Amino acid sequence: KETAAAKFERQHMDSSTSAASSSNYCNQMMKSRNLTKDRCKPVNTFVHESLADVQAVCSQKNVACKNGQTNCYQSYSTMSITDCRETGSSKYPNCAYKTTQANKHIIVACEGNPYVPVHFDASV
Ligand SMILES: [Cl-]
Ligand SMILES: [Cl-]
Ligand SMILES: [Cl-]
Ligand SMILES: [Cl-]
Repeated sequence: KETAAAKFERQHMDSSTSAASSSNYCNQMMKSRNLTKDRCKPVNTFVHESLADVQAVCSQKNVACKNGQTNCYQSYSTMSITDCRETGSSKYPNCAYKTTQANKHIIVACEGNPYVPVHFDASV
């Protein structure tokens, strides 16, 4: 079974680019990160910063998670992100995603020793 930290890295880190290149970014990345295997994952955010900068968020601003838990942290700085969301023309297989690039603070839930991101809660 994939660890929670590893799952977060696979689903949410893309340090290899500064920003989404084009409208096809999400179709490509959703497929390659194995987020369209049996079902199209409806919504997924990728962060275009180093792994270290995203891990560092777990020692930044402690804020409530949407679900009321208190292990969420909000990045002090904005980060380059891409939100990927299925479009109306999407139907498994042949998932289809809209790509929206933005520069926003991220909010992640953190757990473990080391205390690292295990869920992407939101962007602001
Ligand atoms: Cl793994
Ligand atoms: Cl791990
Ligand atoms: Cl997400
Ligand atoms: Cl990097």
